[PDB]
Amino acid sequence: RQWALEDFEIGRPLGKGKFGNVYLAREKQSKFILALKVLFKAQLEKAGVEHQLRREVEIQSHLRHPNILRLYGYFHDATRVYLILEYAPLGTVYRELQKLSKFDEQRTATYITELANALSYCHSKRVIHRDIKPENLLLGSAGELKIADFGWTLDYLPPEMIEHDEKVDLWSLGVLCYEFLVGKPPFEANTYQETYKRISRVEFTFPDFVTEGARDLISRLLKHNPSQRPMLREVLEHPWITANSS
Ligand SMILES: Cc1cc(NC(=O)c2cccc(C(F)(F)F)c2)ccc1Oc1ncccc1-c1ccncn1
Repeated sequence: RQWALEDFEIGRPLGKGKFGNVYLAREKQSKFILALKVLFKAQLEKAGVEHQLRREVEIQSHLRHPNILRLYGYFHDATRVYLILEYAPLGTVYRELQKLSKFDEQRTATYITELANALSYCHSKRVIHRDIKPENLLLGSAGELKIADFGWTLDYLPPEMIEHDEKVDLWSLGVLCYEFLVGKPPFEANTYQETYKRISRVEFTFPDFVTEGARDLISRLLKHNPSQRPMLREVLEHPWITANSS
């Protein structure tokens, strides 16, 4: 597949991202709407992530789940690098959260399900993320979660990763479920030093409205020791999840 800028019509900007802007785009050849991201070699090289881009781009190129933002392909030219992505209309979970303040059990439980489902999928292919934050979570037309973290902020980093295998993403689901119901990440502090401290000591408390079913599931996810964290299956089978998911 030989792709090229000339193969798309560029529409409105879709905001800025680390290392380049994303644009709404339509394939002249297909009329198909999607998202185009432009990255600059110079900025990628400068700061050492040019190896990650290929590494993840390659891996991300083989994932196929309704809850994983798809990458139909990539290409470059002399100075820039282009990623062709699926277009998620409803924005980022991070935006919806600060708009709504927080999510109720139904919304949370349904997102966690979708998240656990994509992660289950990724596991069978030995694919882990190592950093799942709300701003990298996009929403489709039916409001379904779409992970756009070409996996392969200390707020969403597990202890073993700041002091690992696929146990990391369980800790990820733990942080997210909390942030969704409560409106903020569990180890969030005023200093970056105390956040590091809170994460390592795994100390968080729940606001009175968070239910027991939710506390159980989160308390089992946020374990300092990774082997003690449940498995995706257990999560998707959790009583709280099952009773509140769409
Ligand atoms: C979320 C996202 C992540 C990447 N991520 C990378 O390109 C990337 C991944 C891994 C590593 C790196 C490295 F290393 F260069 F830093 C970069 C690229 C495009 C992305 O989508 C958007 N971003 C900003 C605004 C809007 C969207 C969007 C897309 C589709 N529909 C609706 N909105």
